[PDB]
Amino acid sequence: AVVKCKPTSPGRRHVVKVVNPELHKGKPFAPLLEKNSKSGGRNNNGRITTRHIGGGHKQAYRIVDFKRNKDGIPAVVERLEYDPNRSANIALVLYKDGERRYILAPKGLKAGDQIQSGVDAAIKPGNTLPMRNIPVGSTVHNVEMKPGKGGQLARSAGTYVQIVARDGAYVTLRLRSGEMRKVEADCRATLGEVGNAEHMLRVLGKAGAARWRGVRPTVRGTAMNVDHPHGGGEGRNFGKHPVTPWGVQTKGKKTRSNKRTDKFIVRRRS
RNA sequence: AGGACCGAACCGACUAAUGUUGAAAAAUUAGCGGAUGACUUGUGGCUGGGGGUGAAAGGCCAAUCAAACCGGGAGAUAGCU
RNA sequence: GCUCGCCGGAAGACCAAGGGUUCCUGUCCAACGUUAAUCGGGGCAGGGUGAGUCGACCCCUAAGGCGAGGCCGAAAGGCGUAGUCGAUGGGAAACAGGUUAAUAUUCCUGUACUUGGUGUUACUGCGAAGGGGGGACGGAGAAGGCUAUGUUGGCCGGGCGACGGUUGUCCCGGUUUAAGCGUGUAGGCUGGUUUUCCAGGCAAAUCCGGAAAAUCAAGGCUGAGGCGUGAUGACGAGGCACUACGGUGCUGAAGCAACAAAUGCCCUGCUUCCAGGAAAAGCCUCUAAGCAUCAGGUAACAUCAAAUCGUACCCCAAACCGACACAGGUGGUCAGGUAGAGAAUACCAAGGCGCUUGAGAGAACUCGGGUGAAGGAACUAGGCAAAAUGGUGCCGUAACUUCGGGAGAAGGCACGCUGAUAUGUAGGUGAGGUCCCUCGCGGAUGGAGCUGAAAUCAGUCGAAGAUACCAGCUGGCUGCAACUGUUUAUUAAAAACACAGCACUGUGCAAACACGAAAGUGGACGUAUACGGUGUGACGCCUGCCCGGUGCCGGAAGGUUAAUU
RNA sequence: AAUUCCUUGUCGGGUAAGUUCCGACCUGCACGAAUGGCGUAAUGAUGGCCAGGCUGUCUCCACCCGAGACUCAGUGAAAUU
RNA sequence: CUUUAAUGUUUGAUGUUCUAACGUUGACCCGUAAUCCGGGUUGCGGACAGUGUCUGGUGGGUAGUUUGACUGGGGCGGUCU
Repeated sequence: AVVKCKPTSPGRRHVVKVVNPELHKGKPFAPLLEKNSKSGGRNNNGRITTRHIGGGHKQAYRIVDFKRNKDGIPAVVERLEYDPNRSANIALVLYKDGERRYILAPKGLKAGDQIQSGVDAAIKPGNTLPMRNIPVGSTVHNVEMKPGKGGQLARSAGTYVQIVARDGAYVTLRLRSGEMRKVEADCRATLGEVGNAEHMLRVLGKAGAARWRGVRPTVRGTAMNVDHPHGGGEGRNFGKHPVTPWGVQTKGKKTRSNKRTDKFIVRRRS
């Protein structure tokens, strides 16, 4: 649920939290944990490639199963867990054979609900089936772009795509971006929407809340001297076209220079 | 509970006086600010010069920065002293 | 040597880093020491650093580095796999006492302990570069139970006072004792046991995980401290003999209890929160390939081994970094007494210093301070500076407000000492004894003794009772920015920079973008409720007109238009 | 007005006297709505202004305690020329 | 030799389809106790993509340079035969 704190201090007036008691108040499954060392926006050379990344709270990586290739085996949801590596929560599931795994938490899933993957699975939220069997006009998430590699689309808090058409070995989809894409009609997708919808209603409330996530402060560029096109000037001049560093527009200019796929796109967006 | 309050350590450096061939190539004294946090700190590590890093001042990069230092081209050129 | 003064959360003590003989002894005073110098971190010579348990080395690994082949690249070379290095992390074991001019948890004494090798005996399913477990981990907060430690009493020993009094409810001192072993408590977690079954744990598995039944609820694990042992010992205030007053042998009394009590231990705990909290090995198990009157495994005993390097000394400083014996800078550990909320502050203990030029005089003027008649900001760019306020408790507290605040608003009263209430109360602590008992480090009862506020009443001294150090000036109008924060190390801390929040825009993932001749890496082990860029900058009421120009996003009828032909 | 040249704009408030400050007027030299506009509690070593209190800031300095200055002994610089 | 059709070949454009180059930062296998790499199998793409040479456009993102003289100081202005 959404809760607004009280203004007992400057830094707590506009802060808003997303309270969810269903989350497990304990440690996660260690066998499914992995080190995740922070980078700082730097690469193998040691140079900052992506700015505004630094510090933050330590984090462990939860091995999530985006493929769902354990077909023909029911699995029950044990508990919902908080995942820092992503916006959405995860669910610890237990298969009949004794195997445990992490998955994305659908909209209205709970602990004790049963799910299954494959072609003969039931059409219910949480189940995973190839889109060749998913009815048209339905809603799915964690979509695969190439069969066998794992879900890549609709993985965020409250995201979902909609199957709108199916002609042959391909199926057309409208993504949360509004793009009308089509993929092969053999990619696995999971029914339902990822449930953390109220995640967007959050309000950090203070600067330190952005630093906990690893986001470093962002300096504009208008007051930036030899270091940026907008540069400087006596006062607040800014008498040039908006432009990135390295000299690119950033206020309308499109930068998609792929030309390789150019077949799966139909209604790019807007 | 709190980028909450007062206030030592700790990190800072707003004012004043001294000092200005100083005790000190930026400090001392009396006060001052923050002090559970975007805190502070130890050890080690990465980022290299038209490049790095930069809560951005053209700031910092070994008392040196509107392009570091050493060496070399090099006895640069100097219609000027 | 007798006094004086200073530090005493250090100006004391123990270390790392760093330095590298500055340590000790003797000797010398040319130079060095901001003076002299018999002295010295100076010169010369000699002497000094003793480890199975401390540390390094070693085993393991993080960031990261190198990187067989390999991918890439004009050469140089770059990235990176397998792997190998890499602590600031993890991983076996020693305490006390004594001793040297200089070393010791290293030597001596006493008591112990760990990991291994070999051998003997006995019982035996052993085996990994694999699987599983464990190792293994955050912040804040809350108490409770303990100890270090301290205070008092008691006991022991000594003492009866340079000046009035001081054989007593007087004074001084001491009252210490370890790891280990044995008990396994306060308290913490956990439901256990047996059999069957299984798409899982890369193959297997008795192990892990999972499923299904039965049978019991007490089973285990962890765990400070305490007690006992260690210890008929040691140390011991002090004496007896030598005593070159430099010390050595021997002897050596009491060696108890209560109260208070940590930031330390129980605690890697418990509760709670979101920002969701390393890895690997050692260790405990599981089997596979394979080996079985073998080999190996387990227990006991005996025996052997545990090498190598470091250890001196300074280490908030005269020995490190600062050109100096430089008001500087430098990380960790120990943390006494009185008052106190306190590691503040004042005065002291232990302990260590008086800061390497002195003497004398007592002008101007400067520096650092104290006081001040009457006035009280008239000073001045400006109340700069200085003065002033300053505490606990009670009462009381405005506009405005985002209802949290404003607010310690402002403002007013009371504070000492003695006695009594109460020969020291409320409270805390908790003995003996008694009762019970699964007979224990138990529970109940018991209230001794110890400790001990705050308040009231009366009385009393002083000019002054928050008497010292310590310790908010306050209020009113208003500009800028919301706020906490950040910045020109070394003249600018701000109205600038960040900021949460808003918006535009790009990006469908081999994403955009960025670093890179490239490979590739980051973005991200993320996937549009995401990422990047730009501008604005909490919140509230809002954000109007203009697309001619520039730019961006689209489109087409035609025109013009490169190489090429 | 952090924007106003003319300018110490004009009126009023506060003061014995106010180029500053506060509040209104609009004639906006040359505000203006995310290079955001108008307000805004709270905060500020922020800017400006007025009070109470307090004082050697001053009227107007005087005295005193200490370190230098001065003298004696010892050691023994510098800029400049 | 003036003329035009169904053909054959010729080459030109467009479109569809295919697979064999090429791609695969898809899946499985081996080297191999290796998310690299390579090989093999398969699938999806597929003569597109991407690369090389040439070429037009864009291009302060980054460089190399220029930006006159006289002048009752210089600049503005004016002037230069």
